[PDB]
Amino acid sequence: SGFRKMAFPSGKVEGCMVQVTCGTTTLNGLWLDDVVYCPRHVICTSEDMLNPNYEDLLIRKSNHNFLVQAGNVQLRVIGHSMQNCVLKLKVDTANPKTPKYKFVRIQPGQTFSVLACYNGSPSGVYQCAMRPNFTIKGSFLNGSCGSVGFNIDYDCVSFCYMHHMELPTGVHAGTDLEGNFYGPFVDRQTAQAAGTDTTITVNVLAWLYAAVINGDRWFLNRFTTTLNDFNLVAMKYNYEPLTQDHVDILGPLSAQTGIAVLDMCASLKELLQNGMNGRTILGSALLEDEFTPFDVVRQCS
Amino acid sequence: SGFRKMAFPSGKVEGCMVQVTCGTTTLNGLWLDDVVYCPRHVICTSEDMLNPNYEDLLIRKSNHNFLVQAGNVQLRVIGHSMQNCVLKLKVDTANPKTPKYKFVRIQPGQTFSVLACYNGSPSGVYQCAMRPNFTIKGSFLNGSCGSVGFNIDYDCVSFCYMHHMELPTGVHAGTDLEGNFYGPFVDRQTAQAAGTDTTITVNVLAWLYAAVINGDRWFLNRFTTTLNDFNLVAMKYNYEPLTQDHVDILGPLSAQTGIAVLDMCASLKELLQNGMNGRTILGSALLEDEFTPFDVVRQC
Ligand SMILES: O=C(O)c1cncc(C#CCC2CCCCC2)c1
Ligand SMILES: [Mg+2]
Repeated sequence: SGFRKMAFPSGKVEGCMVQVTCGTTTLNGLWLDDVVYCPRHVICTSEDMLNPNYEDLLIRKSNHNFLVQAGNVQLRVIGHSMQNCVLKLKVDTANPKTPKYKFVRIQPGQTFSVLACYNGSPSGVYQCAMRPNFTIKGSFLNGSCGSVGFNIDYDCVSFCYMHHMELPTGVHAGTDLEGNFYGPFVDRQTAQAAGTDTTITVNVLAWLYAAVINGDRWFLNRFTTTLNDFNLVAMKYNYEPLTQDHVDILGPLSAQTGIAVLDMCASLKELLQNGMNGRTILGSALLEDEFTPFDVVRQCS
Repeated sequence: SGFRKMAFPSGKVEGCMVQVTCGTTTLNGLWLDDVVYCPRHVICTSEDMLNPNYEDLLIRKSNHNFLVQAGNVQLRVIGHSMQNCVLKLKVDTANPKTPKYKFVRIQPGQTFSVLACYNGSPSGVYQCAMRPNFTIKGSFLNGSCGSVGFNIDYDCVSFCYMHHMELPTGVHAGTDLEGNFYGPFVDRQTAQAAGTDTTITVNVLAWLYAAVINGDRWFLNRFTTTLNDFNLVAMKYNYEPLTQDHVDILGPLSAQTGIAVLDMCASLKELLQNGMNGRTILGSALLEDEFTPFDVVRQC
């Protein structure tokens, strides 16, 4: 029993973190076969960050301006190029610990594990969700840029995030491994803000099922509702709309517990309208929305 | 910024996870150098659960009754011995992936990472604290026994926990890697219930300091308290007594924020009396007690 925010084992990704230095800027890179991936803003100075011309700043640079350190070894850069907001440094040596991997882009609401690193050195792992506003509530300090997010599906690591920047409200923004930003952000020092966030409704429902599986039942009631009726309640409380696709995904938990999704939505309706009345659910006073249905099934079964 | 329950990177421990089988029972073992450590109840059958006589069960075993599997490879057992509640199996290959490591017995309130495993394959990593009642609030399914808890200092892994069983309230009990149980528990199916749990006060204080560091001050007040008056109040909310040791431990975080320890204690007293009136602290609507003073310094 028990339910914890759980990250994937990080060993396969630990074997790929390197330190990348360009001038004064030092940050983290991802070393897979003979290429090191890192944020292109590693080439920027303080003057450059205000309005960088990346194609221009790069063409003036050359291989030897990139110091790549894998643990105690120096890797020598034999080539460099850009893909979107990611810098790709071809190196002389393939990483012998390259795991089976894919680059995937995740959808808001989906979860992944983050290996936080400093100076190419992994320091911690935690689980988070891509928010509806495309930010992540991470925990990062200076030098975390180029830390990566990932899922593991079957010895295969699916790399989905690379950290680029912190926003003024303390949350974080980054790209997929092809350099495409999540959300309407740019890698430049300008005024950027997270949009108003919303709650991931399908994930809250999943977590309620987790709580039922773990013996927490007080919020269940005799009522059901409809998709239309509930989605009016969701809109009112800044929850994402619940779609039919969401209901189908939850299908397994609805079977395995005997509470149907609209049955469970009725509980969530009630929790939203009346609160928790001093009680908790899985040790939380808040409705938790960073567990997917899949997260719940994998951890609970 | 931000503040996350953050675990240690698990790779160094993943390279030591193996599967141990005896009879029909399979669970996880920890492979370090030429020794595999696992819970000794791997040698129990159904009939043995209530009053196992481990010495009698073990003396009937030979090396080749223990199957150890590291990934695809069978390891050959060449010796075995029991130390307290762990079995130590000597194997014919030293683990090439053995990290720098030590065994440490931790005190209640200390935190660590757990690498949950099934069949010697790691499933997930999360962060735990040793509760004051010597249990841990884990996430473990059948087959996770022998999963381990650890901290990593620089590159040395300090193993501090091995999972043995789930108590009836859904919390978990285990040993250090010398096989001594944390708490009053035994590897026996008997009525044993965890002590009433309490909140780890020194950790709550450390996390309140964390909140100040990340720029949040709404919960402070203009009062202070004596240590004894604070403890008289906090034990009415089932908080652990705060000792002078704890006051000393918090000294550094006090200096970094400019808030004396007993002033933060006064703030905690008021939080317990008032709740948070719809506010949150570092994103939580409860007082968080699974971050230690040391954890806060490391993550902030
Ligand atoms: O792990 C298994 O599958 C398994 C299978 N048969 C017997 C046992 C046992 C035992 C003695 C104590 C161990 C700790 C709490 C329960 C009782 C365990
Ligand atoms: Mg209902």
